[PDB]
Amino acid sequence: DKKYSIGLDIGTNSVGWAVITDEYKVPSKKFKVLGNTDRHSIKKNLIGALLFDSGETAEATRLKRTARRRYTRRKNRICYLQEIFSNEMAKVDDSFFHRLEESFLVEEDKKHERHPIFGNIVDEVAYHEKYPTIYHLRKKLVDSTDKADLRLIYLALAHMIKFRGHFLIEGDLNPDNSDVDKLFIQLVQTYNQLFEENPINASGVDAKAILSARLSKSRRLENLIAQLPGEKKNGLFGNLIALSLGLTPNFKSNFDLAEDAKLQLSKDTYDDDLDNLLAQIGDQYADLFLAAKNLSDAILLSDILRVNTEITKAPLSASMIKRYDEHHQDLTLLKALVRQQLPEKYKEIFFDQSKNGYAGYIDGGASQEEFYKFIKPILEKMDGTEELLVKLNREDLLRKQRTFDNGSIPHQIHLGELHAILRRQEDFYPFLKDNREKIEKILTFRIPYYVGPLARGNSRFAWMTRKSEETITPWNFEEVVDKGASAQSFIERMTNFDKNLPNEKVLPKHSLLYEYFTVYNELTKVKYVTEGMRKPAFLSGEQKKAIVDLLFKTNRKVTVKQLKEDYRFNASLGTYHDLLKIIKDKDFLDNEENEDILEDIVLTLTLFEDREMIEERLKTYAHLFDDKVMKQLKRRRYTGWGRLSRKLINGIRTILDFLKSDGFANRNFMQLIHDDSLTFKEDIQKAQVSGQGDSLHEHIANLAGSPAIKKGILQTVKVVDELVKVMGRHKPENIVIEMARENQTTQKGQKNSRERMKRIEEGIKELGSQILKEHPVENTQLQNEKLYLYYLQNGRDMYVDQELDINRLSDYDVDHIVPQSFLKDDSIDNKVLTRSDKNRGKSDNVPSEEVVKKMKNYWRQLLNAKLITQRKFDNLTKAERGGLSELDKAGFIKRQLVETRQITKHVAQILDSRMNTKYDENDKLIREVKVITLKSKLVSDFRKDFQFYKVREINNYHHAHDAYLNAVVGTALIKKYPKLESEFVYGDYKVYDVRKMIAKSEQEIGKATAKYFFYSNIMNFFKTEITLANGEIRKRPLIETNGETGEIVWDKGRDFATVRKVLSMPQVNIVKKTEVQTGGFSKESILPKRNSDKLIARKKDWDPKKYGGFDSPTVAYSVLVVAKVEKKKLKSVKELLGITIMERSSFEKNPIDFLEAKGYKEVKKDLIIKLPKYSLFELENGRKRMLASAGELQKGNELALPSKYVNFLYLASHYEKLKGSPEDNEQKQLFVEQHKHYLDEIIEQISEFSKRVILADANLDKVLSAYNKHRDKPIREQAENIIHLFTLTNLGAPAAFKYFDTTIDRKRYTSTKEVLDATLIHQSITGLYETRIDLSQLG
RNA sequence: UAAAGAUGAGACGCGUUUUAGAGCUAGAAAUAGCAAGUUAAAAUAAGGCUAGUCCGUUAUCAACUUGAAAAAGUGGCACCGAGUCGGUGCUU
DNA sequence: CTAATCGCCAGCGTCTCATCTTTATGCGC
DNA sequence: TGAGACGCTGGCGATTAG
Repeated sequence: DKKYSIGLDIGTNSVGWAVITDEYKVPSKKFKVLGNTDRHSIKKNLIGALLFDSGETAEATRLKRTARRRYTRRKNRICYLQEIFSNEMAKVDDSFFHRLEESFLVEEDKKHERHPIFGNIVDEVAYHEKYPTIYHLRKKLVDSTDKADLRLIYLALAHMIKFRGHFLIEGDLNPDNSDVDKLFIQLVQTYNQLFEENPINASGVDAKAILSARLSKSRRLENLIAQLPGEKKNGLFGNLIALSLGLTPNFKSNFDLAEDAKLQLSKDTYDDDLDNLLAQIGDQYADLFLAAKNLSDAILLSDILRVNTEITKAPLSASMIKRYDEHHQDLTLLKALVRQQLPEKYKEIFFDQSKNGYAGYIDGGASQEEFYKFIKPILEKMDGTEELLVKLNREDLLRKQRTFDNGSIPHQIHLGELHAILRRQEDFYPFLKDNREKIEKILTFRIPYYVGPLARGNSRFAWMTRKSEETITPWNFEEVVDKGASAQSFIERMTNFDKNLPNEKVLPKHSLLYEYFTVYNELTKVKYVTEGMRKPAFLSGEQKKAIVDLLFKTNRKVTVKQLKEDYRFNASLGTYHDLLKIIKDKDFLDNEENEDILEDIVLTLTLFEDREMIEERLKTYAHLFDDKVMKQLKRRRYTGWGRLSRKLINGIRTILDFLKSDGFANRNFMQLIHDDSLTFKEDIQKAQVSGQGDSLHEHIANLAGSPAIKKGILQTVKVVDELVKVMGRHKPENIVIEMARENQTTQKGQKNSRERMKRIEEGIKELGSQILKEHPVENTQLQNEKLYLYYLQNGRDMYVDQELDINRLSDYDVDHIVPQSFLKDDSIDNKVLTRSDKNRGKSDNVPSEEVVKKMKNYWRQLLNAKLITQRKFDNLTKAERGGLSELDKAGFIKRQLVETRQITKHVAQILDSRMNTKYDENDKLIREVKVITLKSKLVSDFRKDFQFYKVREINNYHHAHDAYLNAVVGTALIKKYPKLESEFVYGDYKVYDVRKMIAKSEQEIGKATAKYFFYSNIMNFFKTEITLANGEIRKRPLIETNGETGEIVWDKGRDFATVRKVLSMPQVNIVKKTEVQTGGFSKESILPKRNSDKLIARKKDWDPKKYGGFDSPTVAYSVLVVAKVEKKKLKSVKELLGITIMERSSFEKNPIDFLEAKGYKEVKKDLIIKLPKYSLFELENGRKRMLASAGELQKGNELALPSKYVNFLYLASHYEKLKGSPEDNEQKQLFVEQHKHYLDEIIEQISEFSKRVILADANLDKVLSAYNKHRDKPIREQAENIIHLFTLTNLGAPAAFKYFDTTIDRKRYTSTKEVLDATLIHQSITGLYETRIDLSQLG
């Protein structure tokens, strides 16, 4: 029947759609309504939008999955410790583990004894008095040699096992080398022995061993090198200090005889690199590295261990005990001093928990920073507190043991303390002597990152492979899991497959077969520039074999370009040459039977990065190489993966045999790929063998983009399917697809807007301009375009020798420099600042030859001073090159038309594949539907030029309006110019020479295909008149027709009125997508105990009345329940009930038992209605409400403000922000000032809409009073506040807003009683099909 | 070459809740005046069967009619108009 | 004696390792 | 070798209103 087109607009939170005919009209249609509402037919229009919530990434779930694994592994460690200790623990105390486990319970629910450790009050308080902290006991067990009971040893060891510090340091640490000055003196003596010169450096010795300053990580290796003049940092000593300071050294160049000695003490490659390093140097430098390692350790552990090293072997214990003692001393001093000086503040400081005193610091939730900030003015006004204020500046004033900065402690200190415990307690306990290695391994064990979860196949994240079927335990880990296979699968399960055969794995990038392919199938026959002969293309089989074997093999370098003359520029062939450099044998690689061996070798070197894994993998390959060869090989690693598989080349027959002029000298790889005789048939069979029945969801999943847009793509597909079903099951003619611009860019640009001031300051400094003192560098002037241009121009005219400065804004012009082809560029790269003088004499270029010749020197100086960008300078100097040529115009056409984003073409391909599914006799695609992609700039310029302004704060109609404008612009563009389909329409089309078939010499005169473009603006045919750079106006015909046909594509008279009638249309289908809420069960905070019934138990038997718990659960969906409830008497009731996320499965198991357990009786099974979030209700007078929760409601109506008021608001708000000709600005200012009375009409409209649907009388009266009291203020700020005023009538959740100074809070609808007697609406994705149910008839 | 984003794995330090760490003196008490604060146990989504040193906050989801599910199917057109859509004519 | 309204509240910091895309863009020339 | 913090919207206790 009729033909139609569909326009779309994909966004993050909205999808707009529209259906237009051939003359840009939106059809209307009568639709059938189901249900029982006695309203059989409704009339709707084919325009609307869909609204939904954004998608979420899996990061927040992953960060909790890792935490759950960490917690259960820690519990397993504690269980292992209990299991080993239980045998000897049974005789000492049979219920000690039970008292430890049940310690959370309250006294009346506990069994055994309340006191966990000893079981009696006097022993418990004696232990607490003897050991205030656990570190007292830990240091006592480290130092004392006396026998102690097993309980204290168990608690100490359990503390070390549960808290063990970080694993960021490889190797072992000796804490006995804590003396920084002794290490520095030892290093100085070592260099005094090693160096030929007697001094260590030019600075001599000054004992400046205080290198523990705050931060200053590489500032030791720089600044102490500045306090050690001499070899500085590039010398041998500077590299050694940087090695001790942790920075990467350069012994290859600074030190002598070292080929490469890049080392790091923390890294596990240390001493493995140093063996090879010291192989090439003498024993003189060997003794220096031990001192360097000692100094590095001394610097490293001095952050934590602030105690003398000659005390004991528990320095962490010593530091914590001295902190505890300092805390006690300063607490006593503070108490005495406060009581002597300020007695009235003692109660507040030491008793009130709600302040930031000591009571709030300990019992309350205050931090040490809050406590310091609160107590600093008191100590400042307080006398005798100089040392206290000094220690406050060093933040060692009442520090606790469990502090946030304890994460810097490595596990070696805890291992040393545990080893001291074991070594001093073996003799008393034989079972403690017998399992020292097991305890140490329990502390030090760690699962490698390439092994993954240790599942048995029921996990969708695991890849670890078992060599045996038994329980994995930390003392038999090395003989159960296959480390090499697991480390291989760790890489392989995340690398992509081959495009040609999507069932085979790709090859390593540095693989020898791949290198042979790159030098064989390419760089041969026609691919070579000269092919080593007079003819650039020849077969030359044996000749090119000899060329590959001699010119490229054993000679591949930069010299291949010169060497190829006698017998490509990108062929490298480097892996084989590195293999020659390592092996120094030329038989394995020359023999072709060993190719699998070399491929396996490069595969292992690419797969594995750990040094231990490579040696274990190559241990089985040790029958043909020696120890030096293995040492050279294990230090070499590659990276990167190719794009082609293995059986693509060797399995398919081979292609490696047939390439390079053996079969054909015509780039045989691509021809053989496209040859369907023997190769492309198998590829087509493999590609068709994919089980892509659900290809929509699979292709969506494999997209490269955010889930927030991957949701919108799927919703767009479903919307198009529903529209095609609606419109008589007829396919559309054209589909226009537009991707909305990002919203995060506005805030990021606002944050980065101050960079213009920094750039202006840097340019003024580079140019040495003294005019910077007359202006400030504040961001206020940066937002002004005229001020920014005056700053960038350094007070001089950009097209004249006169001075402009900041004298007057009216004596300046902002004319662009490239309007000849009308690229429509408004950025500062195309802007320029000059006086009112035009300084031009032609339209083909804004700058003239005389102007260019005059200002070339100043332009060159500004370009050298980084004041003018390269593109701007080239455009300014393009006048001498002969103006805008055909290539420049073609580039302008391409830039205006062709989009570059990669996701738009994927969406277009998805919709094209879903639409066009017909093949011809020659298997050609029948492209009956054209999919068109457009840029946002065209539609935005259309709205700006033809006064179709938008305001996003009024209603949600602008999504549908954007979709409709997309449709009309795309259809008009495809109707007028059918010769440019290859640029902006998806499909297979022959390209055209834009420089020839889309260009004209002058005035676009002549025959067909030359009247396309003389001015490169695309949207020029819409305007009734156009103006050049000068003051000349060229008119246009009223009816725009095709050049090669009589078809009418645009009427200036009638078509604008139709678009205006569409944009003032009141009924637009806005649908909010209902979604069942999922996520967390409740809020994560654990609340203290109380008697309220809103608390949620944290376990099965933990009563919230006695233990606290969570509250605020999240409701998945609500259900309408009609039943009868006892009141001693049964009374019928109809009410809603909120099914939370935690009980959703229990409700769906058996709803009858669920409502019986909740107290409802005699419920009706068939009357249960599932009501998800954002369900819609009708009520009275069109007052719609959206169900936000089981006891909340949301606004659900839309305000249809007229387009005259929308235009007036947009003009009034941008009163000083509009960009255009100064003649046009005065007209708009007069238009705003001539219609001041519209504001009262807008307020009346808001009041009339609010009194019917909103019902917010108090807020409405406050709004009216605030509007009345601010009438004298000017129209600009008044309209800017009236835009804020629309938050009252917006759709969705209520929110607060401001009107000048007064703040209006939110009015919330906290009762769902009124919706029980309304009409529920179930609507489809487009909202065209509805099913209305009258709930008042239920019961 | 750098930056960003999306995935997956292994670890650390805190925090928050109950319990243990005997408070003293004066009254008939209500309450007042003193002393002490630094630590430890357990839990960290309730739980599940496939019983693993696994899994549990991502994606997907109007109504009705079939089907265990996957999945499939269900709604006339034209013309005047417009306050969230109405009216008229033809037809089934 | 129950229902409507006002004010408050929301678990958080760090390190190591691996894979893939996409968008600017520098060096050489 | 670094930007700086809000912002959101439903639940809950305490208070007022009819």
